[PDB]
Amino acid sequence: MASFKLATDLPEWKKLEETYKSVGEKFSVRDAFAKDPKRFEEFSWIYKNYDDSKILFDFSKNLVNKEILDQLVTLAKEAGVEKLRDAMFAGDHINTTEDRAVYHVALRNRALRKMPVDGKDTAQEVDDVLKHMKEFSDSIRDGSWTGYTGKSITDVVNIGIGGSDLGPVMVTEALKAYSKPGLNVHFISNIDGTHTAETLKNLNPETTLFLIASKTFTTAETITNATSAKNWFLATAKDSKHIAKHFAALSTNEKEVVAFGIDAKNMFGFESWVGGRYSVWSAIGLSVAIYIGFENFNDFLKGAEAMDQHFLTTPLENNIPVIGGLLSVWYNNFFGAQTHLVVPFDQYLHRFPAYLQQLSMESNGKSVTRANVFTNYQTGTILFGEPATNAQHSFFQLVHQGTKLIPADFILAAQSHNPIEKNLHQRMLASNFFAQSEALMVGKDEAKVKAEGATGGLVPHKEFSGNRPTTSILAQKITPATLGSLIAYYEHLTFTEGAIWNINSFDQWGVELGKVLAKVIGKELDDKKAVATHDASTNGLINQFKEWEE
Amino acid sequence: MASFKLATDLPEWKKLEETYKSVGEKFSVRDAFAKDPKRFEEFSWIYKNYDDSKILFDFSKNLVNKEILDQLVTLAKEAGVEKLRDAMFAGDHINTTEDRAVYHVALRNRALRKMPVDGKDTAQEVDDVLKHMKEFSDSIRDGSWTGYTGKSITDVVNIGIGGSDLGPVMVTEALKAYSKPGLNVHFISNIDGTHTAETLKNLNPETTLFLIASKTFTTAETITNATSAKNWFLATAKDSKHIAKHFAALSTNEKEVVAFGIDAKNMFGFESWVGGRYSVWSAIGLSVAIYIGFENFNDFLKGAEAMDQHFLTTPLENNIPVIGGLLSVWYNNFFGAQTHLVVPFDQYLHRFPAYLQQLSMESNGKSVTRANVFTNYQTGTILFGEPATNAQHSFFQLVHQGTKLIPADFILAAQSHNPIEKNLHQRMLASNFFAQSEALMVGKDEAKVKAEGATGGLVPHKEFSGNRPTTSILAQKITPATLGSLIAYYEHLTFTEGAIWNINSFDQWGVELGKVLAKVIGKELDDKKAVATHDASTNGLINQFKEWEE
Ligand SMILES: O=C(O)[C@@H](O)[C@H](O)[C@H](O)COP(=O)(O)O
Ligand SMILES: O=C(O)[C@@H](O)[C@H](O)[C@H](O)COP(=O)(O)O
Ligand SMILES: Oc1cccc2nccnc12
Ligand SMILES: Oc1cccc2nccnc12
Repeated sequence: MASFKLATDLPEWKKLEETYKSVGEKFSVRDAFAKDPKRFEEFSWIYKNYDDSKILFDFSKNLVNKEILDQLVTLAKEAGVEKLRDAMFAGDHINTTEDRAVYHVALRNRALRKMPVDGKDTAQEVDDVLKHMKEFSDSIRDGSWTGYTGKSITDVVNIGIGGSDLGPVMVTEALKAYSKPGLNVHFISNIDGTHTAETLKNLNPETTLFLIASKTFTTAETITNATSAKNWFLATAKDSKHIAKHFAALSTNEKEVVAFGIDAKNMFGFESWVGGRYSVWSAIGLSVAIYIGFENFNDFLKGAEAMDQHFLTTPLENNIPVIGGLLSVWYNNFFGAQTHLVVPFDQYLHRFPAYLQQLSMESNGKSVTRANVFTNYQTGTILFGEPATNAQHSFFQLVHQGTKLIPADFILAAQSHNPIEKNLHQRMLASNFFAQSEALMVGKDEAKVKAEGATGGLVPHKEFSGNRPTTSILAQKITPATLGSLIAYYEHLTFTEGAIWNINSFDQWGVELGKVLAKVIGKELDDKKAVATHDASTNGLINQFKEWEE
Repeated sequence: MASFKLATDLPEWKKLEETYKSVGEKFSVRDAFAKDPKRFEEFSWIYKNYDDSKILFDFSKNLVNKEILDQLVTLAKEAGVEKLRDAMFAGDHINTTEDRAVYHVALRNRALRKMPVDGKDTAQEVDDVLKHMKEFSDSIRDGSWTGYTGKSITDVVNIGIGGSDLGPVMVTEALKAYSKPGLNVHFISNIDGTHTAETLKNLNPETTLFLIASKTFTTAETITNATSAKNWFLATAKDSKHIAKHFAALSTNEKEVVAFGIDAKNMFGFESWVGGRYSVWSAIGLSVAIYIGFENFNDFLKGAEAMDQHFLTTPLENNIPVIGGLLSVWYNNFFGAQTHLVVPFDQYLHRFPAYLQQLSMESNGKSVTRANVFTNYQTGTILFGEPATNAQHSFFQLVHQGTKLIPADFILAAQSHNPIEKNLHQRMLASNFFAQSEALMVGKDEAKVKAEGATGGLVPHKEFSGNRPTTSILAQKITPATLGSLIAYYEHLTFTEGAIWNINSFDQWGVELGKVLAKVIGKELDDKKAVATHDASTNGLINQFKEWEE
């Protein structure tokens, strides 16, 4: 049960409202640096990973100072962020609406700490699945696992959707430098038949392995796609006895896996307390272990584990994911900014914003608190992004000169996996990282526009307000361990937001509804008869579709 | 000059604020359908393309009725949307801050109407470039254009960024069903050296053609990338005389093209009045013509041309892109919704939201009007999206149950290019399209949650408010012509927004700034000496980078 009903019941909330009016709304970052020669030192933190690599989190270009941050920390104390966090790590059923533990942190428990659910340690059970993943992925990679004609596997196709898709997509893209020629990964997720047809068109059934990724193993899109892949395989392989060399399952539901025709020996299990958007650390990450090797996957887990330990053991005022979450609340609930931009200065990380968009919005897009009352304030932000430098040429126009405050996170690795031309491209990339956050802060006033040659009516069009906030995250290199720590940072930032708003960050009743909505209309699409069973728009759309379909 | 200073000066603006308070804020779409048996007919429009194919635009699930729409149309009349539109089509220099015409509509003038800039018809100049594009792309596709060892071209690499990249990416993806096996397109855009290394890793210099896409032909990323591609080519080909068979340019700057070493015969030109985010219709679309054939590219242009004629000749109250733009203003400026979601129920269109994000946000992310005064109201929205059905499993949670109004456009084709399993996947895809917009409108109230079995505190967590607006766009098929009309719809929706806000939708002084910001810091990264020439954050980030770089 909750210790308070609404975030607005916390006494510091109205104090933050007063501080916003007096100090926050018109905050000058330029003035803040001028007033405080140690501002960069005070509002940046170096995170040290388990492997002694480092990530610099620089929050000093945000609309924040000592007073504001101190009050946000007080708000986090009043909200019981630490109590709820400790309950999560203790295995308590803090997913109240589904009565489930929330234990993705147990998936990366490589230290084998005691981490119990329902009073029973999970460490060995998690480790045993990882050992199965290591054995299987090693056998795919070294060629000892062969297809039905005796050939080594060359292509691995993950079939799944949502949390069973986007992690595998984003992480294999992000860590692609660690892959090897001749062993490729592909993804089928959309029910749109295009996804099946285009992905399989050049693949060989003899050398293709399918992973059917589904927590429930009942999702309509995934089972339908999996059946289509089975039909494609059997069109060449003919006999269903060959399925055991080409189909594995990543799931919690052994009975449904076996009923689908997959061998239980080829099932990689996980538990109900793994949320889909928190699941790439589990068996769902098997495509990652195959693509880059289990040891790299394990280093990825250990990076998450190190960030978990930072989040668990650090006082709030120096707790990096807490600080990021507090700033999000500040912008969302006091400035009224509805969005959060994440920009990787890194092409491999091109799907990182989409992954965070699921993690963040599906967790915190809620309107009811843990006291089971409706909110009277804003909850989850709309998260979006694209990689830089491309984004600088497109929607950065609005970030710089529009009418909306868009808090932004910029991410750069100091070292490239592809340092071509003795790092000529990498130095250019880096210079854009520094210069863009600098310009968003400093702006360009009327006098400077005039000095640069504009006169008359042109002048205001070329001005920049400045005081547009950024967070800069500088890693040494995007290794598996670094990426593990970066995802976990956003996981625990998301945790902090939800704890302050007092929402359940771990259910998703809108996604659960979506998975049962379509069946009724699907049955109506089995013929060409006009329908009148819905509202007039739904009827009109269905009936126009029936006139235009094949 | 401008006929008014600020949108809030238009008399209908304050009338719309009164209407918002009295009927808009608490608008019930359910009640609207119950009140009006003809609502679907009244708020849906069938667009007929030049080839007699059709697209249904259904706006009837929006928070709009006859009263509201009539007032928005009155606002558009007061704002002179029609006058500014007619000036655009007349070739007038409505891009006031750069003193340029805005004439992407002239690029798709396949009818060869008189369309003059500076009093000189552009029709034949545009047509001549298209003839060159047809001749060249035909020769690549039929194999008569051979590489320096006499082999036909198998791979075409577009090198460009922003407007010189995202159109080619999005459109070749969207129309991929029209490509041919053995002729593939690739894209290098990011300055990040990863993009060059990964794209070229498996390509053969003897069978690869490069298109250097750059309006100015001076952009830092593009020229640096083009030089790297030239170095890659010459590492195998050795002799620079061989560049003339492997490098072409898409540009307005012949002098810079020739100085780079590309022959003028291999230049495909366009004019200053083509904005990058409106440029895929020009020479910049050459990769599209090569990938799917010039005739398909021409049908794509003719679909845009037909939507141009709809926009130009239709009274405002039935003008489809105007209606979409008026609804955007209604949500942005009266409800205060900061975002606009676009969801293609179509895997080929997976990059369509990213393309629209550039088109929309770079056009309308402005704070100064055509009267050269600062706005006191919201301008450009934040546009985002991912394909369905994937999005239904992720951030649709927030769309359904969060605290933010997110106006959404759903797009579906009635016929698939990949109708596998006798359209089994396609019927499922379609049922999700209908059911999601239905559910966002109808919601699920307390009584229904209780009837479905929830009790006590669980009940509010499973409720859905409904009255969450959607626009449904149902095409017959995503053909080249249909895609042309769809992009042009969003171009002219974007036009309508900017005309009401009285901003210049056609400059981009923030992305122009970005292209000059990085050079100063780039010079500082030539050594490892600590820097103190910036604010303390920029200094600290640079100095930490110097310590951590290779
Ligand atoms: O976040 C979620 O819960 C969803 O995106 C699920 O991951 C998606 O619906 C797939 O569910 P399952 O893994 O049970 O097939
Ligand atoms: O929208 C824009 O103007 C930018 O995205 C440009 O397209 C980008 O900067 C590339 O410019 P250019 O085509 O001159 O190389
Ligand atoms: O039924 C199918 C299953 C898999 C792939 C396919 N590709 C083209 C056509 N049908 C297909
Ligand atoms: O300098 C280069 C140019 C192009 C491709 C490259 N790939 C790897 C390493 N260097 C490269």
